[PDB]
Amino acid sequence: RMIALDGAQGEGGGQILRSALSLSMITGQPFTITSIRAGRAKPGLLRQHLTAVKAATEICGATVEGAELGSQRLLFRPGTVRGGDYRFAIGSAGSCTLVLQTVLPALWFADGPSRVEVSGGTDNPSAPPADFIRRVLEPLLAKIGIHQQTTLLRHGFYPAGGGVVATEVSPVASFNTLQLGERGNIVQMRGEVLLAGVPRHVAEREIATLAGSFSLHEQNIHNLPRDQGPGNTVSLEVESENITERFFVVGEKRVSAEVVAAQLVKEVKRYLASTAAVGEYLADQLVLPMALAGAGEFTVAHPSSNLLTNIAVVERFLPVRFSLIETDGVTRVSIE
Ligand SMILES: Nc1ncnc2c1ncn2[C@@H]1O[C@H](COP(=O)(O)OP(=O)(O)OP(=O)(O)O)[C@@H](O)[C@H]1O
Ligand SMILES: [Mn+2]
Repeated sequence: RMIALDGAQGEGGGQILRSALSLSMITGQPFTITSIRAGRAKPGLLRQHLTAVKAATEICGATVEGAELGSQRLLFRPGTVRGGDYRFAIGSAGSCTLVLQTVLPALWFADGPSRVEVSGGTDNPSAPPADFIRRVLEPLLAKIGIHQQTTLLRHGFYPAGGGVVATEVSPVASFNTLQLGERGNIVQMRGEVLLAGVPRHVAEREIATLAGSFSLHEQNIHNLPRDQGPGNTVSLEVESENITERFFVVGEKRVSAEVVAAQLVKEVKRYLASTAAVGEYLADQLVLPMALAGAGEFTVAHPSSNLLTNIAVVERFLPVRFSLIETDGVTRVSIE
């Protein structure tokens, strides 16, 4: 028919559009969306979102109205999804991985394998880093029966970009059921700093803060050429018995090293203070995979707007339904 979506849903960001594109491509169901990111400083499609739309259009031969920078309304009628070897350029420090997030789910259903390469930003503070996709999400996707492998080829920091991320994907042969309960005991914590055009002592100070609070099985410092930067990220990977999670912060010019690491330690203790298996962000990224699988569940401490938006969009496009039940400060998200 036609699914009409309100871009103001939830936190009114690009997530509704990315999820709609994936599900539209997969199901063949057309959608219209209005008020796209209408309440933002730079409203409508930014280069990240336009590149997502262009990639979706190209992969499935879509009929489209409104794909242009700044547009707040899109109409998208998908055609047949084709596997293949694709390359896209954002042309800004917009998130490579969010473009990949948009089109990879459609490729889980093509006849043969695909590869998608996107150039743009790689360490955006409000997007999943390539290492998160590779080390946290993808191992879970594998348990669901979805096989994709993401590799960061080059870093590209804000505002220059020029980073490159690629993902190899194979069509799903069979889906499996993944049920995540409590997080389980800690097995290993691993701290990591990335540096580009930033003095090496910044990294040591950042790690020292992390180690003061946590027993670290690893302390890693990665130095890159100065053209990939100026950039700085601090990450903590938490391996528990039942799951691995990963949290990260991005240093800024007028914020110091010791406090950059401090807000990471804060975010991480927030995760550990709950028994929830999955963190805030991973939760919204498991909704579509489990929905397409027809089964699955996980626990999360505080269901976010993006999580709830993703569930709502899924339910408009697919016959699946989600249950959300809270037990003692932890919400179990499950397919009915
Ligand atoms: N620190 C993080 N680690 C892993 N994934 C993240 C992290 N931060 C955000 N994400 C993921 O990136 C996506 C964010 O989409 P969202 O709509 O929030 O875009 P945004 O970058 O905040 O900009 P806008 O909301 O203005 O479009 C969600 O899937 C979210 O889970
Ligand atoms: Mn957002």
